[PDB]
Amino acid sequence: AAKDVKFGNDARVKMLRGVNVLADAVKVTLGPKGRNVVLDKSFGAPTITKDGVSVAREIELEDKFENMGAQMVKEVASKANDAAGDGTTTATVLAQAIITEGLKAVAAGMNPMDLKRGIDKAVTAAVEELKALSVPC
Amino acid sequence: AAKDVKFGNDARVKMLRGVNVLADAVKVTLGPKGRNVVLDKSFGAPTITKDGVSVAREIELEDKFENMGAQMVKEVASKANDAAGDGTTTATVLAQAIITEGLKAVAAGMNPMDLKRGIDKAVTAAVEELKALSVPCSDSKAIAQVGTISANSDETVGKLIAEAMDKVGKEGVITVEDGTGLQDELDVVEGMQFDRGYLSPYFINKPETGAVELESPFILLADKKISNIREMLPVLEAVAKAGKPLLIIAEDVEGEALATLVVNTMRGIVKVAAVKAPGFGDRRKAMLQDIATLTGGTVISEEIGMELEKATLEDLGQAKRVVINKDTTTIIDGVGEEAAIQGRVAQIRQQIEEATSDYDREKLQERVAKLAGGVAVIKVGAATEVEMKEKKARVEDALHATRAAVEEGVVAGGGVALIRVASKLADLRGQNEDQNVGIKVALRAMEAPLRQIVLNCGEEPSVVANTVKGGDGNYGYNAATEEYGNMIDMGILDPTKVTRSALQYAASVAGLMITTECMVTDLP
Amino acid sequence: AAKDVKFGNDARVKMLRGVNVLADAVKVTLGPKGRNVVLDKSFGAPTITKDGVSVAREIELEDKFENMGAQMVKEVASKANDAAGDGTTTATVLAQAIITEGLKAVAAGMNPMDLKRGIDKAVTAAVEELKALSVPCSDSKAIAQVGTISANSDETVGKLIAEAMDKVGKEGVITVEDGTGLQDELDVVEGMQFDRGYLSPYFINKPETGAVELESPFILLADKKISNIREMLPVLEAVAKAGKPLLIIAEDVEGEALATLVVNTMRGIVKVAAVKAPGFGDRRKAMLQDIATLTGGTVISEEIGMELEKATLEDLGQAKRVVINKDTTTIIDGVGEEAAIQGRVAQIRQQIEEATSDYDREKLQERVAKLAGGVAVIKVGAATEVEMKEKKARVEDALHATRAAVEEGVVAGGGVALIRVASKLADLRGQNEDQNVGIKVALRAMEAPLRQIVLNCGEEPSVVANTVKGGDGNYGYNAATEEYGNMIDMGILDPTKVTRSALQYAASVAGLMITTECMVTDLP
Amino acid sequence: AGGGVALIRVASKLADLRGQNEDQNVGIKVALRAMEAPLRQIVLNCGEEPSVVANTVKGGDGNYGYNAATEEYGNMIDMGILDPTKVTRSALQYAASVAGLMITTECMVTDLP
Ligand SMILES: Nc1ncnc2c1ncn2[C@@H]1O[C@H](COP(=O)(O)OP(=O)(O)O)[C@@H](O)[C@H]1O
Ligand SMILES: [Mg+2]
Repeated sequence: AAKDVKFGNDARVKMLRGVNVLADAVKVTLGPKGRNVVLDKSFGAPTITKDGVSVAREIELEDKFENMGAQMVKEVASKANDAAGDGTTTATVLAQAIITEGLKAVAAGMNPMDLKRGIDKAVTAAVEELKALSVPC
Repeated sequence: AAKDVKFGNDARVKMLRGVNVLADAVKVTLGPKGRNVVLDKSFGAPTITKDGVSVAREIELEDKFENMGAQMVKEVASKANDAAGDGTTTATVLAQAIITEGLKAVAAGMNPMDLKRGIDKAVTAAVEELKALSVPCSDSKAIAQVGTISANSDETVGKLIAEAMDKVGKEGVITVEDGTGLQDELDVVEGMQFDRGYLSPYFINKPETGAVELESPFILLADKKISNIREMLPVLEAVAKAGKPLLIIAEDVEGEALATLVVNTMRGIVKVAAVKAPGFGDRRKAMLQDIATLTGGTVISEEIGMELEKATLEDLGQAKRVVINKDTTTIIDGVGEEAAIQGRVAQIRQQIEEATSDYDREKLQERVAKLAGGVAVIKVGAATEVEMKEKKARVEDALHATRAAVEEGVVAGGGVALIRVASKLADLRGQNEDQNVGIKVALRAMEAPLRQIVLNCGEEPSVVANTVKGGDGNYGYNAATEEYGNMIDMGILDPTKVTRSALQYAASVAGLMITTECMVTDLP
Repeated sequence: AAKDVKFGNDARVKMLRGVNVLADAVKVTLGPKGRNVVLDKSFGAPTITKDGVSVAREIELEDKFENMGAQMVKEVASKANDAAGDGTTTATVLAQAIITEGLKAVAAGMNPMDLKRGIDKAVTAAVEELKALSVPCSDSKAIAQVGTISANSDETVGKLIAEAMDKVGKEGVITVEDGTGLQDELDVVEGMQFDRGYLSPYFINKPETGAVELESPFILLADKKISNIREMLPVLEAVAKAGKPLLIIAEDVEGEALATLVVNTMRGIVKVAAVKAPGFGDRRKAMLQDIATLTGGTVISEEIGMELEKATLEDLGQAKRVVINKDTTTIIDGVGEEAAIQGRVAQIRQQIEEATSDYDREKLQERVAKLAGGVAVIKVGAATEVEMKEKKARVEDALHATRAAVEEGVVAGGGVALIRVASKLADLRGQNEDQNVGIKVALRAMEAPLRQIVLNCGEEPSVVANTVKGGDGNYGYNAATEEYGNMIDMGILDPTKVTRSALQYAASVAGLMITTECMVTDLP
Repeated sequence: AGGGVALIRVASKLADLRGQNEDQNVGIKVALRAMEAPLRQIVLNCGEEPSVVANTVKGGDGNYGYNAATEEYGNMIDMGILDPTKVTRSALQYAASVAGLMITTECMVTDLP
């Protein structure tokens, strides 16, 4: 089908709104003072959960682009679940977080690709860090 | 009046589009090889021109808000020229430059307060650099130099200019009048000038100048605020049958008497105009008197029981000419007896004896200056009445630049000076990263003028720009000839003053917007 | 007034449609076999005509912008005729020609700055070529020659014209007046002329001429700027009961007194008109005097105290006729005593003794001329008043061309001259390829006129053009007879001057647009 | 040599190539001109003057080339910035093969909206 291409800032923005929607919808359920969300269902009665990934999956946006961004972040929340079935909400938060800042810096005029690397490394670093702190349960 | 109110972006975005139009419309006329714009005239054939000032003048958008954004720029860009004699355009160009980027930033998520800060610094810094790059202009050489150049090669021009200042001084008051014959004429005559603008634009008789030229009119020297028109009737009619214009000077003029004259003039019988008096309080006292002295006019002090209805021409002063602009009045050749004039001087001079203060001595001093200092005049000689008034124009131009040139020296004028200073402080950093960006924007914005010219000349901006960064000093590119070199030597420069002015003003407004969070206006 | 603003193409495109209309509408009437247009009249029957000038006149589009494009051309195409006596249409025709292609180019991606350049070159060059091809016109032979032709075969016409210049000279001042009887009449009478147009179109009383013919009115010779009406009252009333018209001459006239007379005449009691005085400053002094002398009028110098109110008919000058146009005043038969007149001459003559300057000697000389020279007049004789005034028309026409023919000679007039010159410099190249194209457009655009004529005649453009290229010199195709040959020998030519004018003017405006990047106007 | 230097390089080499008629010479010039595309798109993807670099790069010889990653010129090969000859060649051919035709369109047919 005929497409609709978007470049730079416009694209990004849309993409971000998309992320935010999803994100914001999964944040609410973080922590002991976390709240619930209701997923409608034509099936039977609506569902009430505090499971981040359960939520993510239900999110789909009308705006093709806002939707795309949502459909992407959605996967971290996802993979995180396949990995260890928990931390989902949490994971999401970080992305939302990372991306927000990231874009702002691209908007700042930085080469995104290095931004990527800076982050990647910063992470590889963070990991050992944890493995350090990890203490036997 | 119910208002329409916008915030944050909603607000800023409008302001941006608004500004852009103005700049996109006025910038295309920058270089010596600028393109032209067509300004539709209501009656008759449209107008083609490459004069940004004119273009700008006409710009007014339908979308209020967007229209504000524009007017905001126009205002300060005008102020620039107001206090430098040019740049009007340039300032605008830069204005955009900054605003564009910085405004993306804010909207990008960065902090506005810093962005502004980061810029101001960049400006602040660059301003200095300019001081450095600036090349003095003092000796009569440098004077006729710049003049003749700004006069467009014409040496005879830069000539008289240097001669002139060489008479009443650099701070001397010089004027211009059409030549009677083919020969130029420089003459010094009893006269004076001061900072006090007309009380109504509806007084301007010289539209393209926004000034008021009056032929040897009579001169009034009141002492009170003129609200009512009555008092005038006697004299107003005396000068009415006197078939001559008339100027006024007093505390002020309330519409009652004010508004009337404005109309009385704009398509009216006796056509005249007035302006507030110099000095305030005790100062104005003598201040006006001096004027009486010079014009040989009588001073109507209510502190004397003397009124206006009680006054005849015998009480009015006189001068062969006088012109007022937005905010400056200046007379030419007062009929007061040298005896008197020179005498008055003796009085004051003595008075300085007290010298009981460096302000009071300085003050009495200043007065002396005006009065005895005199006003130098010029008569642009020419074959044809066309070339005549035309040449007359180029003269007043140059004069400007020169005054400025003097004041702060001069620098590379192809937008060069800026490129330079920018490449200079290219490391300059700020605390908040939001300030660094602030600074970049600022700097990268100074490349705007040059880039634009190159562009207007159909040349490669990025390329020329680059190579100019390469060299140093006043080494630049002459768009007019497409040859690089010493812009100054090549006769391409800008009075240090203006370049700064322009840049500062643009900076001013830019942050001003970048810090604006609300906008109010009427409803469509 | 909030404006509407367009840029680049948006802008240019509008301008283009705008112009096309104008051109597509006026062009169809070019050839001797042109088609006709219908100009709807508000009251009554529409008007059919083949006169481009009239057509053009009526053109005004709704779409502002588009309309500008149109008015922009009309303006300069008019100026063309203004300074040549014809071409008005042709210019327009070329105008389009260029604008069309070059505008595609710019829009095609090519550089505008160059395109213009390339063109200007082409023009510049062709203009010379024209000088070459031009056939002198000097002896009274050539003179009557061209005259009788431009008078449409009528030899009698070309005759007088030669006679005329043969009297007061080529630069002599010649005028026309309806004949009193059946015979033509050429007479020389004390008279004068000078470049100075009326200060209000609302003075014209000869619409079809845009001129103002006055019958033996009185003449005012002031020396100041008349702003207030007052001063006139005395004299203005004298002439009111004097039952005669009145002309004015002085510095200028401000609406106060001006705007008043304009209405005072356009459907008003005393019907008169005025024009500034020749020369500026010192010059005007004697200048006006010379006139006074010739009209037996009194000069009112405020530098003498004498005011206007302080003046009677005894102070007015007089002449049997006098006509003014957009920018020129010319009097006929002034009542000044020969003794007086001739004497004044003596004065001037002597004065030329100083010979202290070739400009001052040249100057004095010029006055001598005006004054002692005289003004030749003609009276178109005729049987019917129709033929009468008709012939008269044809006469004034011829005279134009003739003056022009004299000044710059003449050339092939079927659009021929252009075809020629174009085929000539057919290699002519430019630096940027964008300049070559620039040049092509230019050249190919010169084929316009011819092709259009043929077209209008219902003939094959491409074909005729081709075969015209083949030949050389003034060899062309007579659309009117469909026979090729020596356009000049065939009595088909154009005063070298006009052809150039047309072509330059069209070029002018074309590039002007090709370099336009913005357009401003009011909102619908 | 990568960075689209190779092409820009061979372009200078055909600075004197001509054809049967003028149009054709333009045709040629057109193509050489286009061979600076790769290079300056790369540059432009670095927020830098495509035209400025290109120049400096054209001023050089052999494998003198701008290094976008390092933002400094030098020998593209010694820097290990290599383009398999074959691709570079296919890219140019396939590109031209269609481009060529495309610019000879005078009419186009398709269905209605
Ligand atoms: N009582 C508590 N006080 C503070 N933080 C807590 C407490 N209990 C749990 N947490 C933290 O909150 C996190 C988020 O829990 P949750 O909302 O289930 O998100 P996720 O689905 O990502 O685990 C836990 O991993 C832990 O770090
Ligand atoms: Mg959990």
